[PDB]
Amino acid sequence: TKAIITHVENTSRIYLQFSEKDSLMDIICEKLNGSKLQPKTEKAAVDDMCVVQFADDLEFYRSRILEVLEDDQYKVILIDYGNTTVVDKLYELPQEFTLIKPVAEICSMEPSAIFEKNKALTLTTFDALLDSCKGVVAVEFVNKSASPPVVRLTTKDKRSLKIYEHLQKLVQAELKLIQK
Repeated sequence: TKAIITHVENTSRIYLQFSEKDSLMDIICEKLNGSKLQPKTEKAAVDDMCVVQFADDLEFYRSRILEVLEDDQYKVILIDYGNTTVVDKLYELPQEFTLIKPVAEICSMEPSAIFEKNKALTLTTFDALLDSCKGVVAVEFVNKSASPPVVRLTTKDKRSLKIYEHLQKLVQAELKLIQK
C-alpha cells in the first residue's frame, strides 16, 4: 500500500498519510482554508483541540495543544501531519471535524543500532532520502500489533529504494569516509 510521509520524529516514530485518506485530507484543508474561522476568546489547556495558522505556508490546520508557553504562546501539533510549531493565536475547531480522527498514522521502521548511535546523521540522511521521493512510499507491515506498528518502507518510484537497508548503508558510508 501507498502513503506519504508527513513528519519524522525519529526512525521509530514516523507520521504517514495512507492513500485511502487523500480525499479526506483534501476536504479538511479546503474547509479550513475556505471560510472565516473564529478566534478563541480565552486561553487553551494542554490537549485542547483547535485550529492554527501555520507560519510556513499561511494555511490553516487542525491542532492540539502540547504546551502552554509564556507570552501567551502555545506549542501545538498539527494533528493531521505530525509536525509541531509555535503560535500566538488559536481558532475554534469547527464542529464538523470533532469526531474525525487525525489523518496521519504513526509507524516505526525496524530498529538499528546505527540509527540510535548516530541520531542526527541518520535523520538528516533520511530527510534527503525522503525529499528524493517527495515522501511517497510503499508500505509493508512487519508487525501490526506493535505500537507503533513496524513497517518496511520503499520509495514509491522507479528505484524502489529499500529505505531501512539503504539508510543504514548511507550512514555507514559517511562514518567510514570520515573515520577510516
